[PDB]
Amino acid sequence: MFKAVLFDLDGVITDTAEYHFRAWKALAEEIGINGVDRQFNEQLKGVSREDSLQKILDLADKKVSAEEFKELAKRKNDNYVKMIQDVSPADVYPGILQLLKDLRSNKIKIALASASKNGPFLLERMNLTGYFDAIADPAEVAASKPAPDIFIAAAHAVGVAPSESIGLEDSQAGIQAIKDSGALPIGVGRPEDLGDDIVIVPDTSHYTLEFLKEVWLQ
Ligand SMILES: O=P(O)(O)OC[C@H]1O[C@@H](O)[C@H](O)[C@@H](O)[C@@H]1O
Ligand SMILES: [Mg+2]
Repeated sequence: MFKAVLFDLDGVITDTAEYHFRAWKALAEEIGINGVDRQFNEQLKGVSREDSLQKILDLADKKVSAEEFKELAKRKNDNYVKMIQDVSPADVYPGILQLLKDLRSNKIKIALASASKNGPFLLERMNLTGYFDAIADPAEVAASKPAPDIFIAAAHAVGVAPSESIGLEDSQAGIQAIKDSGALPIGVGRPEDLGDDIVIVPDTSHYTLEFLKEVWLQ
């Protein structure tokens, strides 16, 4: 049986992928780049703060100074941090709280594999911190999503091999990161965004321990 579940946060635990999108789109438009629509944003989900900004600059073949780059990433983060202040337990996605409880009752480890430096603050906003056996610090890994390092680190922090773990993700980058870690991915979202080659569920209510077992058994 699997021995750990490795959680993405944004778009899996709560709807903060929407806030990252809105914030990045606002930033892009401030600098005259209009191409960050929902379709483009599928390329940004799961991607680090700096890599996200660089993808937006590349979309436009735009070059900025190092000083401006740093200011822009900070500007987006300051806006995003203001957006999430009122996140509460009521914003936890359906199924997720019960899943955490069920996992703990069945002695399955719980680790956060989020790229977001805002992850710990968000788990505290949602009263979820006490469910987690570990939070992998995204500043400690040498390579960010789609590299597998953060999933590998999450699994290590809880003493479980990646091959005996399930990863939950809403993003193309993150699904690839789970694949290359050796964990089993279960995606949440549209198959047209996330692919036809892994198990995908349409919403997080589908993330029950019963289903994770159903999937693990094959
Ligand atoms: O800027 P932060 O909070 O460190 O987040 C890094 C990222 O964290 C990921 O969880 C999000 O999917 C991305 O959209 C994002 O850019
Ligand atoms: Mg995500």
